[PDB]
Amino acid sequence: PEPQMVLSPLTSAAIFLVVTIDSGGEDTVRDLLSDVASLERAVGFRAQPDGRLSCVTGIGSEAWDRLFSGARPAGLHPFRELDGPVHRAVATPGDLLFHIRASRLDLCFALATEIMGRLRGAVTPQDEVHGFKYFDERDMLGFVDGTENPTGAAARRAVLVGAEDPAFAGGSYAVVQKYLHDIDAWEGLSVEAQERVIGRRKMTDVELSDDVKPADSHVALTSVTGPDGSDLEILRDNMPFGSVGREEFGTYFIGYARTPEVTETMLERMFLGTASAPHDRILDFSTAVTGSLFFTPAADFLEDLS
Amino acid sequence: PEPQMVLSPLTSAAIFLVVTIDSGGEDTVRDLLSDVASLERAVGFRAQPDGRLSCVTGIGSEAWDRLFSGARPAGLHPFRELDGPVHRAVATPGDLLFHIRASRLDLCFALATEIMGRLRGAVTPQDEVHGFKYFDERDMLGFVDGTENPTGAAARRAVLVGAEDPAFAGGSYAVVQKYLHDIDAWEGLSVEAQERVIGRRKMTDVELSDDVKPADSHVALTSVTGPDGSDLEILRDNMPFGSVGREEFGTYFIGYARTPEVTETMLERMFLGTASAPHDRILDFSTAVTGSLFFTPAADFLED
Amino acid sequence: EPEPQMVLSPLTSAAIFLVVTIDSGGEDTVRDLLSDVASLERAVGFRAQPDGRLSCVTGIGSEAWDRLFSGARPAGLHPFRELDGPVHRAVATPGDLLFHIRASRLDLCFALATEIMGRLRGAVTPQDEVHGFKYFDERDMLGFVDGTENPTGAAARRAVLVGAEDPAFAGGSYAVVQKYLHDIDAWEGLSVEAQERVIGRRKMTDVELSDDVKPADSHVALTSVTGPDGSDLEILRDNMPFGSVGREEFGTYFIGYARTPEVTETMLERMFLGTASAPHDRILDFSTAVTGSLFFTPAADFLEDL
Amino acid sequence: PEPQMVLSPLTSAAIFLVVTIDSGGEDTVRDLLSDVASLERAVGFRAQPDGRLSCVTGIGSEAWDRLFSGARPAGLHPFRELDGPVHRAVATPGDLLFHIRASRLDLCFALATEIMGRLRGAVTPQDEVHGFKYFDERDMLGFVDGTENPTGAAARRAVLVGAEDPAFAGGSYAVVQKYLHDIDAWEGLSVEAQERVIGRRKMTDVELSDDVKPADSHVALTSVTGPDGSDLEILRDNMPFGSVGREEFGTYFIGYARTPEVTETMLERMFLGTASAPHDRILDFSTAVTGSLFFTPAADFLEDL
Amino acid sequence: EPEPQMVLSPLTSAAIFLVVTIDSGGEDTVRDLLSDVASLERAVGFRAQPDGRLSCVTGIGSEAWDRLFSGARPAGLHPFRELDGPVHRAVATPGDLLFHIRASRLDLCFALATEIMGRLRGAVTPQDEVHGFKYFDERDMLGFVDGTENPTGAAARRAVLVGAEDPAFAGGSYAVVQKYLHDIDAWEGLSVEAQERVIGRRKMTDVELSDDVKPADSHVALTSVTGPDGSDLEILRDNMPFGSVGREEFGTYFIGYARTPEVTETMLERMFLGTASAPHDRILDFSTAVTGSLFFTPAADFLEDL
Amino acid sequence: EPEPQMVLSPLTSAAIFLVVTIDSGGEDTVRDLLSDVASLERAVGFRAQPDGRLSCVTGIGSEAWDRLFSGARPAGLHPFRELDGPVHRAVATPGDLLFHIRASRLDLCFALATEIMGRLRGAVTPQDEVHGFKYFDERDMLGFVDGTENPTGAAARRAVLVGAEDPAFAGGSYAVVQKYLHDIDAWEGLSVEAQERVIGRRKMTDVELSDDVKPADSHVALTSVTGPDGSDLEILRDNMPFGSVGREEFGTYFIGYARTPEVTETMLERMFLGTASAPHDRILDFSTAVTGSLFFTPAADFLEDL
Ligand code: HEM
Ligand code: HEM
Ligand code: HEM
Ligand code: HEM
Ligand code: HEM
Repeated sequence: PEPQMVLSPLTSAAIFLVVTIDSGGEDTVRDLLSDVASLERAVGFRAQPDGRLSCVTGIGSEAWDRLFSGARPAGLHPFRELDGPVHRAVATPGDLLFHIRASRLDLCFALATEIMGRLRGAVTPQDEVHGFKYFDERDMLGFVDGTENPTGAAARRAVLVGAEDPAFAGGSYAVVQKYLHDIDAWEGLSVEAQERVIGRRKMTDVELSDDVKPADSHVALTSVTGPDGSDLEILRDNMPFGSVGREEFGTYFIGYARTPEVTETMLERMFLGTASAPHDRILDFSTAVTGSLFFTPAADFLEDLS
Repeated sequence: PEPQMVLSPLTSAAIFLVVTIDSGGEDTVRDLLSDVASLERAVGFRAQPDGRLSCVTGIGSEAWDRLFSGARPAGLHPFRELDGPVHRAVATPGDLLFHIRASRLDLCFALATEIMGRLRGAVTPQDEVHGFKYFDERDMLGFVDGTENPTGAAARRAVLVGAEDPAFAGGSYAVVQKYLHDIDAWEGLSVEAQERVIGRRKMTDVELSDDVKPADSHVALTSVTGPDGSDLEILRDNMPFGSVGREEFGTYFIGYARTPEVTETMLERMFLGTASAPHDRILDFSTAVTGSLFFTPAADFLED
Repeated sequence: EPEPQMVLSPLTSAAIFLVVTIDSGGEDTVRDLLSDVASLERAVGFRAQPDGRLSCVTGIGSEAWDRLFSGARPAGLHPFRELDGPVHRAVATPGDLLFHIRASRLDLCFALATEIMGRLRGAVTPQDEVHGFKYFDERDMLGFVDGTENPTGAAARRAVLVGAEDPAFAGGSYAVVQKYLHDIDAWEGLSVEAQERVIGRRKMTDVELSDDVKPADSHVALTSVTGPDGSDLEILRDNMPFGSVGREEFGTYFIGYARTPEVTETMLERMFLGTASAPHDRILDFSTAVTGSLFFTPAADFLEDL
Repeated sequence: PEPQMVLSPLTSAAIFLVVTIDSGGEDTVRDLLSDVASLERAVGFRAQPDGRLSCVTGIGSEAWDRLFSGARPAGLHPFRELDGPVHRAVATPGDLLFHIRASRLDLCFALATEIMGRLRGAVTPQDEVHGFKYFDERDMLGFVDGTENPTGAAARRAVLVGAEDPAFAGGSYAVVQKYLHDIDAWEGLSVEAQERVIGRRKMTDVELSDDVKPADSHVALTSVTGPDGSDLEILRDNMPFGSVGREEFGTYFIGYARTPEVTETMLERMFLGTASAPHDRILDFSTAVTGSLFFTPAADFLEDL
Repeated sequence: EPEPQMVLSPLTSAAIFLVVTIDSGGEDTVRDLLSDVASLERAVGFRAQPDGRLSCVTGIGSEAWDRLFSGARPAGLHPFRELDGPVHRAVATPGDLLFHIRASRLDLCFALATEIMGRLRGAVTPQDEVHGFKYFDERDMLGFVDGTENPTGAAARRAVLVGAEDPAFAGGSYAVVQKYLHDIDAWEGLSVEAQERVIGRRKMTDVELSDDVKPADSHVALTSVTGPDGSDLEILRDNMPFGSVGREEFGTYFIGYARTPEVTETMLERMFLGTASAPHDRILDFSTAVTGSLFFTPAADFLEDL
Repeated sequence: EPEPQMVLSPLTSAAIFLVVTIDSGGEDTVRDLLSDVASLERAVGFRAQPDGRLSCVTGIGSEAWDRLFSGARPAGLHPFRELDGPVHRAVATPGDLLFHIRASRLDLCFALATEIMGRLRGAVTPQDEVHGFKYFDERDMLGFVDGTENPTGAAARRAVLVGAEDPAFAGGSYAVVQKYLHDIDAWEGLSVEAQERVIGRRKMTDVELSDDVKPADSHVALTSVTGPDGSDLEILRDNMPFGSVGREEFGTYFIGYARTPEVTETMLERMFLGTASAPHDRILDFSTAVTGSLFFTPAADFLEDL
């Protein structure tokens, strides 16, 4: 039971493609889904081993009923919108997800071209984001991003679907959200004030202790224990993007999870707040402009089509 | 006389910023100009030595007259539109060029942000391009790009203004064009046909021999010799850019010379053709959508 | 759980293939070297980690196995079989032992080779010695990316490693080697599109030709075999270009591993003898086999207990 | 059960930190143990992938009883002095071990500063050693060091506690000894004589054939078989260190095994000898000045405090 | 065209600083080493190329010059001039010989250090041994980027190497070393804004503060000196973090190279004595000098020819 | 003003030496190649930048120079002088053109050598072809670090490049080639100390032996030469291991550049003929020269105007 490259080595370029399937285009999409792995190799092999090109393919809830006629994954539903008192997490269209990652952008682009070449006439692009990491694993806010991601075996258990849905083991659920930042408001804050928003030191990336960590900080609200006192983790690979001329500076959120319920819980706590926290302070500097949910099947599920 | 980093080592990433100066923004621009060099140091230093972060700052003909007074660079003028029978080389506004290049896209972005943060309210963005190179130094047409660029002392003599304009020694002229490719039409040709368009082999990057190479191939037309039989040369740093969603696949042309004469002859010879050739066949798969000319002064000129 | 030899090696840029016959009397010398080869590998390799990626796969032939070991024989161990095709011939040349030596540098290969041969002076006669170099973009002598469609991960393990079919020799594998000599003059007279029709993949971009344009007699068409069930049968290749410019000798060293030699043997049959659909493999019109040998490569454990 | 980073990729720098816990500093220490992995991530994450930063936390027999009640690991005991006819392996105080590794020494120091930062006023430092490895993987004596360390699965089985002590599976036993070399004496030997001392060729690092190898060579005396007939292996990460001014040229021995018996048996043969060998010839040029034993638990054990 | 020592090193990440005093009788031994020092560098360095970047700069003190060499003395060679500031002292401490060893890794420094000190045993007494390490993003012990404003290329050469104005010692340089111990506790007590105003640069972005926003008792302000004509007097520095986490030692090792010592000295006067506008350099409230020494580092030609 | 060939190449770990004689009537083809040798260098090399470090040094023999160009001859150009010593012999062998191809990868060397020879077939005859690799620690086949005392920077330019003494040929160099075969068996019967006394340096640490212990017939002793003015005379070497374990060939490929071949020949004489205090060079008791040629390597622009 072989998963896709969900658990990728640290990459520094990425392309996010989000497309909707035009009416009639179902067959063309199916043809591509079976070749996506072959196209990964076709492009990636001659740059190996330093390219680390990998494409993760996601399918939406509505798209699934169009493409496959059999069983559905148990967790697959449309992205749930969140009307918070102050902050709103929108749901935007998107039937397919192409999460492409590499050491260099051209490998991402090359593969992105191939995929879209096939899909021409069959799909409509909704979003396309060229991401780049800030050489010290920092995001647009200037804080280190991905410190707390699970690794090794914790990663496998947190992300890959298992025996709880045996027909779809090796799969994962992906949530994507495009955030825009108000760098103006943000850089108008003191470095200590920023630390209260995130819940970690800016330079040293040391976590604030519980004596000091405010309850409405990002790390406070995304820290979640389950019904059995153990931590619920997601796998994130946030990527900066933007455009100096247009004044756009963004974080592209993408979180993988064994079940959508984990990442949905965190999302609620951020947007709807909790007992002590009205919302995640990060949201006063971050507007989500997109929001979608995808199932990323096992690699052989895609292979065993055409 | 210290030049800007016009002779950069090979970089895999780049940003091209073109801006106009808003009316009454001249003073803000002058302050920035005497700082570029030190922002370059600030941003790029802690990513050394692998960073290779360099910005090159250009000034358009009109912007020069608003910014400075007195003697002007001999060959500084706005880009000369070319109206050929088939193809056109368009001129588009642009007062300042920022040619930012690093081994990493994020160093470019960090430096662009600083520069732009200090020009805010004083300039209008005209063009912004985020450029990457293919792993094998190929462009969007799949051919190796930059092989016949000059190196070392040959480049220095070809790009740097010297004694023919002593007041502006250490400077250079940069011509920029944004080109979009009709990839669909390109891939319609066979390899051999495509080779007769460029004038070099695709795979091996070997120049076609003279008794094969069309008079209308790109390499045939952009090879110009002067009256003493010397090769007239420029320094190119073509970067591919694109958006897969919008089917936009382009090459961002930038050429550096000691005088626009050189670049401009090549341009004429490409768009308007010669006695043998109607036009450069590469233009049959490439539309120029921007065109601008800048003077890239000596570094010590900016630090005043 | 038996530890196999480094059959599944990371990509390496350099290789030395060394093929010897055991001189009469030399048995016990060989028997001593076989048990020390794992050690020698580490000796030469360790001080150059992790860039070195030095490994040595040691293979034993059918007739030499009877000279060396009392006991059971690997199920599929036999002398390489000549194939007398209408047009093309696959010759069988003598070989008792294989040393497939792979590193990122020719020198690490040469130092291990020097050490192995140093221990075997006067026990063996050299049949073949090839210093191979991969091109920077993973391309072969014909200018095509070579290795694209190799199995990776669990696919590679299940494809190459012997298991329950022969429990005694679990973790073993089978190597078929062939030295090919190319007619580069003829090859370069073909157009790229013609060369594409010979291989079955696009030259520049290394995309498989689509099932509907792929000629029946292309390399890729004839080397794709399906199993009883319809599981595409797989081998693990590590072709290496080798050459002498002054002798005008442009070559590809073929080595392929499988769990059973019959998979490889099927493919050779189809290449050399042809099918109803294909006269023979078009790659043979530009390639001549000048050697052919077959070896079983036992698990590391097997070599250590001698 | 997720274990500690005992099986590290090769690193070129390391810091070894040995402390004892003062009276009443138990709680300060317990708070650290539960944060230590998150400190490792905090300092190490942004240096990835080059960084290869990691820290292994060991606890001694003494400190275990102060810090935890309940079950003790099966093999955890104080380091035992060996008083050979000639050579002495000393025992020296040490309750906590920090084995900190990276490609760069700054990362090590960064992490160590964090750890001790939290421990200020609770622990007394017994030893601090900044290690570096030579570029061709040679040690202070000039020989490639670490050639025959097990890798992959062999390493897993030799190093990690399993079914035999199931409440501590994923834990490990680390033995530590600070050696100071007599370089003058050593450099007086010819290459050939030095090889006779070690057991392997100096330049090529090829092992000497059993036909030739002395029985009091280092390789001879540290080669151990079991009743199973299987080789008994440990994992080492010996590190050069010193100061040219004080003429201190050393090797810092750290060895990991799934049980202390293996390490102790190797020590026994080196210091007390066999029938064939009076002692390990390496000791004629090497003096142990520290000696401590630690149990390095599974990570999730430290996390669950 | 005399060849200078490797005063202008590529960026190096490790360093050993050696300061020794020459014992009674040690002249002959020292003179021997000085004549062999450049070839010892090559003996240790060459087999580590090109990653090694191992180099050693050798310096001779004022009192030492006269014990070693009859004849001309470098123009600005004199003992370190102590500065007894109203508040802060810049101490002088003994030193006849300096060995500034830099490489990409520490082991390479140590090996050279062992070789040098080996030849010198009995002839010298060590005063100071510092093993230095730069942080991965060129930060010092105070968490600020350190090196940004160093000159490079033709600027550095003009700034550092002796020329026409002292023709016999053209290609030499003047090195000043001081060991600084930090009160990290005081420092880490300040806000990032506070710290930024002590240095005069932004902490994360390393952007210089604007001239009228930058305090006059700031470090950048006080060490910015214009000479006769309103051009910047430059020096070349390679400060190395060092320390010990047990003894709570956290230090900068300052070393500065100049064409003439007057430059470094003017900068020191301004730091310790102050100006009209400023009492003393604010960095000095977090930093205590514990050593102070001046050396002339001659051209390699000079050392070679004795 | 005059631009040389890449004589002063950085460190490369792979090389190909190609020696060819020019057939009767082949002169025209040869001249055409010479004018394009730079194009082909950029054609093979550019796509592999920056890592490839591909370079080609073309040299021409004395007898070949006469056939190829009328006009003045490099002052120092002449056929290699046979040295018929009492024990050892430095044989002269035919060679009209030398292609010294260096890169960080052998495959890049092969690709350029293919291009050069492709244009040359039917006009030249191969005399020698050697594929060189350097050990990871810069060691030669004798196990000694090789190249330690080679000059660098300015010093290397003074020693290598023809200057104003031959103004027409300013920027050229003289290259001497000798292919040596070693008696490894004999060499390995010596203790390290005995070997050390042959070379004149310590094996492991590569420290030059002190003048007290270093024999007068050691390799370093005999290849150290002072000119009539007391300055060391230097050559630039790039010795490359080569060989074949099958045929017991263990070699050193010797190439030495000098601004005048007189420097090199001085060294060859001392090696082969000896001095008062030395019968011959002890290295020769373990090394046999099988080839011997001398070529002039012109300025790059000399070849461009053909
Ligand atoms: C559509 C955008 C363009 C593309 C994709 C392109 C691509 C190429 C390629 C593949 C080559 C051959 C390899 C090499 O770089 O040496 C080349 C050569 C060259 N191009 Fe272009 N080019 C473009 C536009 C231009 C323009 C506008 C100019 C001048 C105004 C120019 C000047 C040159 C020159 C001077 C050469 C080298 C001539 C020689 O081989 O001696 N290019 N270009
Ligand atoms: C003359 C020497 C040979 C050359 C130059 C050569 C070259 C290639 C190339 C370029 C490919 C396509 C890229 C790839 O998938 O790796 C390929 C695929 C392959 N070759 Fe060969 N090959 C040679 C001999 C052989 C032989 C003798 C066999 C079998 C006995 C073989 C079996 C295969 C297989 C199984 C594939 C993959 C087929 C697939 O796409 O599923 N090759 N080879
Ligand atoms: C004085 C400090 C020490 C030094 C410098 C040292 C050095 C070496 C060297 C050079 C080797 C050969 C290369 C290798 O396989 O790693 C080696 C092997 C080994 N050493 Fe040591 N060693 C030291 C202390 C110890 C101690 C105290 C032990 C036992 C507790 C030990 C156990 C081993 C083992 C087990 C091997 C591998 C044996 C085998 O070949 O299977 N070492 N050591
Ligand atoms: C306590 C030890 C010291 C530390 C930690 C330190 C740190 C720094 C830092 C962070 C900078 C700004 C970034 C840079 O340009 O490198 C700097 C700049 C500088 N420091 Fe220091 N420094 C120290 C001592 C000294 C001393 C003793 C001198 C002079 C004798 C000196 C001269 C300079 C100069 C000249 C600059 C650059 C001036 C400019 O901005 O144009 N430093 N130092
Ligand atoms: C049999 C082939 C040869 C081998 C294996 C060899 C090896 C070496 C070695 C190991 C060194 C010392 C390390 C170094 O400085 O590079 C050396 C130095 C040198 N060799 Fe050779 N060599 C050979 C042939 C030659 C020949 C034929 C010449 C002269 C024609 C020569 C000239 C030199 C010179 C000038 C030095 C440096 C001497 C100095 O320290 O100033 N070598 N060689």
